[PDB]
Amino acid sequence: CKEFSHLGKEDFTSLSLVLYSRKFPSGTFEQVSQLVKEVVSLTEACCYDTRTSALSAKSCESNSPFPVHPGTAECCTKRKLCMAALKHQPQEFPTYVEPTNDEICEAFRKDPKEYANQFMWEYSTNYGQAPLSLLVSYTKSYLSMVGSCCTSASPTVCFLKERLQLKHLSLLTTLSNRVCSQYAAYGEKKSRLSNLIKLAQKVPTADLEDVLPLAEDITNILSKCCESASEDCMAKELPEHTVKLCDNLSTKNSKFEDCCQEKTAMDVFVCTYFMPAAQLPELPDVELPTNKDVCDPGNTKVMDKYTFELSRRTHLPEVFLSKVLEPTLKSLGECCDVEDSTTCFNAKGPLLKKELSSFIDKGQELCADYSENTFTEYKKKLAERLKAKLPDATPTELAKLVNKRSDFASNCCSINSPPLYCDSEIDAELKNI
Ligand SMILES: CCCCCCCC/C=C\CCCCCCCC(=O)O
Repeated sequence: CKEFSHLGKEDFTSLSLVLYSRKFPSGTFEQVSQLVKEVVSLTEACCYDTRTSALSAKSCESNSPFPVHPGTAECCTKRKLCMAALKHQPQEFPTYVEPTNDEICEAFRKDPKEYANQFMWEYSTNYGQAPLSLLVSYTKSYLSMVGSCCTSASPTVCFLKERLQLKHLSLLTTLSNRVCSQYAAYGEKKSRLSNLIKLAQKVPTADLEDVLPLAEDITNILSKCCESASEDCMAKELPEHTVKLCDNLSTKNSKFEDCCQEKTAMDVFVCTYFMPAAQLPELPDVELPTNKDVCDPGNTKVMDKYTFELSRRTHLPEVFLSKVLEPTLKSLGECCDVEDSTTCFNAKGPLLKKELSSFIDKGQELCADYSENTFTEYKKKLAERLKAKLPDATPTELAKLVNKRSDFASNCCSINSPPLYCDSEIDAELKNI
């Protein structure tokens, strides 16, 4: 109620559209607009579960106006406020594409309101994991640009200049959506390890000491800035993070040196982000940390050292590594709070080693040749491998397997593969062939 008054009607409604578009990434323009239509109608005539209930209720109605969370129609079976318990899944495959200047201005003069609403909805559903404060700030600035540029002396020049002034906020928002989505999908502890893994893969040359502080720092920034309703801090924190990146890795790797030479902190960050897993020196094998030092609740130095060492020695994608480390380390951890840890470790050790080895072997089998070749060249070697394992396979059957397996590998064998999507795709591929 307090916000509705201080913000007004139209503005409070704008905030809501962005707010609810983030919540229902899969929702349609119509549905989200409809839900917001009545959420305001509520606040207004209540500034009260008389309307709050009418909302949750009219939400289950088969073929309902409102957008639906996965599990809504399910747990609706009725309390009945299970809906608030349901967590929303991010959109990992953004499809937002900015129209041409003409497309923008024609749409804008014809219907200024719906053009801005369609934009706030589509931009927010696509990059809904970026901080609310940032989305609101970018979409308001963007609409202001559209507003002034389409009626300027020369829209073309206006747009060229104004988009340049907005590039920073623009890249910051999509970048923030990407890293915060990964953060929300994994949770703080796994995100931290995930980032430690990726840095290890990008610079196996470095020592644990060069990358750990960085995994720590990015993690601190995300837990602090990924969620803010009015004052964004991603812009305040990320630049100094690139300074740490360069201080520690600028001289440890040629490619990092080049990244660190770019014009802005944003460019340095993006550049390091897109950097793929480099060729690994292939050092000696590393045994699981089956020792009392992993029991330190105060530190994770041991778990971090193992994670780091495993990453710079095992040619496997981070989505795979992060996936198996969690259960593995948790299993080890079960030998901590017992009367005799040594006996527990000596028993669990041989078992975890085989399970890990099996997972790793299968994962490297699923991603074989992807990283070292161009997609096309990958597709070619992949077929040869399949041909050798399936001599009686018709060319059609081989084509289908090549298609399926190359689809999986393009989605889940890259350093920046989608966590949520791959988690389930990996489960399936593991019990394959
Ligand atoms: C989702 C990643 C799974 C990776 C498997 C590596 C081992 C993890 C350790 C313990 C969890 C158990 C899962 C394996 C099934 C066998 C059951 C058993 O532990 O006896």
